[PDB]
Amino acid sequence: AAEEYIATFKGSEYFCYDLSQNPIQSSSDEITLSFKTLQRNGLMLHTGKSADYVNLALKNGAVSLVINLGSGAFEALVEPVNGKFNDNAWHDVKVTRNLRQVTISVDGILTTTGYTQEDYTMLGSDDFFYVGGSPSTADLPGSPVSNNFMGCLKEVVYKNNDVRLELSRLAKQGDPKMKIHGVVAFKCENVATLDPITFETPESFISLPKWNAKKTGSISFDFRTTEPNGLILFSHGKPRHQAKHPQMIKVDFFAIEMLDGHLYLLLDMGSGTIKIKALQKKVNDGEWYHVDFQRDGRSGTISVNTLRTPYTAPGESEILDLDDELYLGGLPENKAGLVFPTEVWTALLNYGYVGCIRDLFIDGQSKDIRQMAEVQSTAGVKPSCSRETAKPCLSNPCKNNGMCRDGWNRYVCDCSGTGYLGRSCEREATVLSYDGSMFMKIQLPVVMHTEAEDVSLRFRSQRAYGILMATTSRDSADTLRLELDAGRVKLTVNLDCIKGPETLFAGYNLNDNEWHTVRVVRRGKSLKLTVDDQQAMTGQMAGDHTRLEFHNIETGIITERRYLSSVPSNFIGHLQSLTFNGMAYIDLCKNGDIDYCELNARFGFRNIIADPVTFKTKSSYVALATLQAYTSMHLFFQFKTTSLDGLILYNSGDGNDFIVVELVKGYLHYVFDLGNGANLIKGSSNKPLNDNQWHNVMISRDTSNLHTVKIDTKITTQITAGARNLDLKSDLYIGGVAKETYKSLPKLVHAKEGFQGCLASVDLNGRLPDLISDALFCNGQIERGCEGPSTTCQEDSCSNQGVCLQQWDGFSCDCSMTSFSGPLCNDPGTTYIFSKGGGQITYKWPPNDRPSTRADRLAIGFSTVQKEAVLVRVDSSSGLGDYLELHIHQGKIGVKFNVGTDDIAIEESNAIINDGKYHVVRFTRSGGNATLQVDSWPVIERYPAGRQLTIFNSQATIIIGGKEQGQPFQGQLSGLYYNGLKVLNMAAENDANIAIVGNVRLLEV
Ligand SMILES: *[C@@H]1O[C@H](CO)[C@@H](O[C@@H]2O[C@H](CO)[C@@H](O[C@@H]3O[C@H](CO)[C@@H](O)[C@H](O)[C@@H]3O)[C@H](O)[C@H]2NC(C)=O)[C@H](O)[C@H]1NC(C)=O
Ligand SMILES: *[C@@H]1O[C@H](CO)[C@@H](O)[C@H](O)[C@H]1O
Repeated sequence: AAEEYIATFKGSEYFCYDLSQNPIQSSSDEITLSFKTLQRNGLMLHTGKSADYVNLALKNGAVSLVINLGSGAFEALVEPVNGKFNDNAWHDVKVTRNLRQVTISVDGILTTTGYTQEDYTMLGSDDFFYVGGSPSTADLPGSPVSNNFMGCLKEVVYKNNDVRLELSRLAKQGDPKMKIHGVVAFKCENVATLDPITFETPESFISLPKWNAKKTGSISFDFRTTEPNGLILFSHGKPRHQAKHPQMIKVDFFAIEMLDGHLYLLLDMGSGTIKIKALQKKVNDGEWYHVDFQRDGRSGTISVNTLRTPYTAPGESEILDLDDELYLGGLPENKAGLVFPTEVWTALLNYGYVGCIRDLFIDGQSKDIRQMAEVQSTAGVKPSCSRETAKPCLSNPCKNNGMCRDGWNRYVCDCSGTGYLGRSCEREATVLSYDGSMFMKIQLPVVMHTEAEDVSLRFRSQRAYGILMATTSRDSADTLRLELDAGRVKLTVNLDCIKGPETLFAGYNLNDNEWHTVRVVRRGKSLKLTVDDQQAMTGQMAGDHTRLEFHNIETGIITERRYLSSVPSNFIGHLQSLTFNGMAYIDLCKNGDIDYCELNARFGFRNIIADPVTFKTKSSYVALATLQAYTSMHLFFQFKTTSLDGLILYNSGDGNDFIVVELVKGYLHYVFDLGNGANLIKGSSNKPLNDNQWHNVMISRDTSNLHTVKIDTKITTQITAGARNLDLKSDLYIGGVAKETYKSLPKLVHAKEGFQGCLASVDLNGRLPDLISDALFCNGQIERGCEGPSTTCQEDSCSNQGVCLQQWDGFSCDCSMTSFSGPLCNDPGTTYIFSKGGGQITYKWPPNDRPSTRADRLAIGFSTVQKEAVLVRVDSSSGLGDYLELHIHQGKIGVKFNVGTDDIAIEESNAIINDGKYHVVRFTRSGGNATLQVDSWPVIERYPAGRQLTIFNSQATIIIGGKEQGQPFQGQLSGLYYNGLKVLNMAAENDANIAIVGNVRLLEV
């Protein structure tokens, strides 16, 4: 009721006066108020729908006036001249309008004047008068800010010649026409400033509370960074099924990210996405930028520093139905139920934001974001903004040549191309060996789909061909491959149809067996490829589709290739620091940080020798299919030999065309004619090479006709005449040729006898031939490996009556029935000591795994002084009766069993075994029949007469020790085998289904 009429606004409160009874009708009016505030942005007052309205606000520290009397708006802007309006002092505004002529005045001095357009002269408002705030702004015309006020307002008046509306007073005192949303004190209270926060690490985020606006709403905030990439705000909907070419999880979402400098609003309301670049200029200069995003249904505006951009979502979709958390500064990892959509490139590239943020408003209301950061207890956030003293890279904090780069308050290091990893490149990175028959496949947990990727890795090979990395999909031909092709690195992106694959090449002579570093960056249609620190190669894919489906990431071999009928060759070499969208897969695999890893490659560097093969005679050779000619040639192989003369390779063509590799007086000769005549390049070594060590040999002829012979570490290069390289004709001979052929080989070839020794790692212009299997013909004997012939079975190969079996790589010993473990059944096998008092081990088959067999077999080792004891006992289920039992009775071993007819017993009467020394017993059953053997006595075998049941139904438990049967065993037992189960071992490995009970201890040796 009192002298002067003041009110305090805090961003959630506003007045709202109903003009509908008494419309404003003004051909001349006057507006007056004093404000007090610290905020760059806030709505003081507004009135009007339609094209008739007055809107007065503080907009980036200045006073912003828009009037429109119906035929065009007037727009004024008063700036402070020596100070700031948001200095938390009072400031007087006065608007005076006389027909079309507007005049505004801050503090009596600061003033401008102007006119509204065409010839309309009256303001007409039958709706609401809003003071201090609004329900929103995207529905309130000519409104530059969306933010509610945060300060004090007094003596707010609107008058004209007729009515006088003292809106400030009416508020305090109350009026049927007046309404106040929220709780407001009617003096001037101080409005707390909203402290800024910094996002120090990418991964630091915050959960903001749910954005409620379905149709219409806003967000405003300020940011500051030199970081070119970072996801700022993101929220999404709830899975609505069916992207009708790949089968993804579709969802409603919106996002604000930074990519490569520029800032983007993304939005998708049901009918597809729209990516809108929110300002043409890069905005990572480290200056505070204000963003105001408001929307009214399917359209809306985004603004950066008073510069607006209209946007429309495609479709007929008016509602953006967000549901759960609203994210700020980055996203949470391994959070169940979160979908990273493909269009938000940052999300899936793991580019969290780093940099300052402040003054967050949602739907007009201000939000204390420092406050949330203390309640959530979020790591990686600090409560300030400090554009720091000195770039951090000065300290040179990045070890082993890692490229430093200055970010917002942190050094950032790129340690690809250094063999290390980790923030500052201190953790040395795992290496992987492949011998052409090895792979390493990362089957991801869930089907990815990406529009952008970073993919980097290091390689090293003597081969000029082979797959480095490739993404594969169980459902299509889609891939992103790097491979070596003719000494070059070849990126290939291919996306299934429904005009073909897009390729990009980089670098040369890279099969030098020094490391190289490949770097791929894709961003939709844009491809970019850099080898080592050469010049980046770019390419722009044609074709409108850009989305890549992939279930797994492969190296070494491309295993997943249903739809391809042909594939790059397997890899021979070493990889390091494979990194895919932030993920260091090799390193994560070795350390066991991920389940979904599958490989038969090996960790750590090793001089590779790929599929060695022995040519036992000189006259031993094999014929392969013709060398594929044609443009350029890259031959590689290695060899071991005691002999100083022999022909290793031969293939001829039309006329005098041929190519040959031979060993002559221990030195390696390359010899050929490609239409100019016969030529000879000698391989460079000092010593003869028949030194029984392994040597590397690489012959090549590029399309510039430059021939290279390498031997171990030393190149020799030479030029040759420019003759169109031509098809070869004959079979390709390796290790020799036919006997009569030596009499008429090209003069200038020396050899009169074939190669004898080993050959390994044969690469024939991209082809890794199995020399034995892929052979078209063989002569003499060619055998696998380079270690002499493999061991074969003899009488005394295995021990303790173990069965010697022949395998491809030598013999083995089946120890099952022998009681002993180890390669030769000479090692002891797992033993349990049964001590005084009695005890018992018990296996219980899970209820639905109970085996019913037709033929059984069981073997055990033991020692005891007892005359009466039960040892092993297999019982069937309750109410079934079928069983099997091994026992000592009157000092002699015995076995008793039953499958559903009468009981059946075999005994060994001869061998006394209650003698304290080690014995072994073997039993077998087929139906009624059985056999029983002890140590090396002759087998006892029984056959009961007449009809006999034959299945041992529903085996339920296995009991060792006899205790239950009231005849406990004292002594030792080892090496129990029953129907494939090495039970005592399973006991010793704490098997889930074994309960040990009583005085039984394991003997650990
Ligand atoms: C338990 O052992 C008895 C006797 O060892 C098994 O019966 C016998 O099985 C053999 C081979 O299956 C029979 O040999 C015969 O040889 C001729 C000539 O090639 C062939 O044409 C016949 O058809 C037959 O296979 C033999 O007749 C048979 N003797 C009998 C039934 O008295 C019995 O199968 C074994 N039980 C189990 C469950 O393994
Ligand atoms: C280089 O600069 C950074 C400060 O961000 C510091 O962490 C290091 O100690 C210095 O090597």
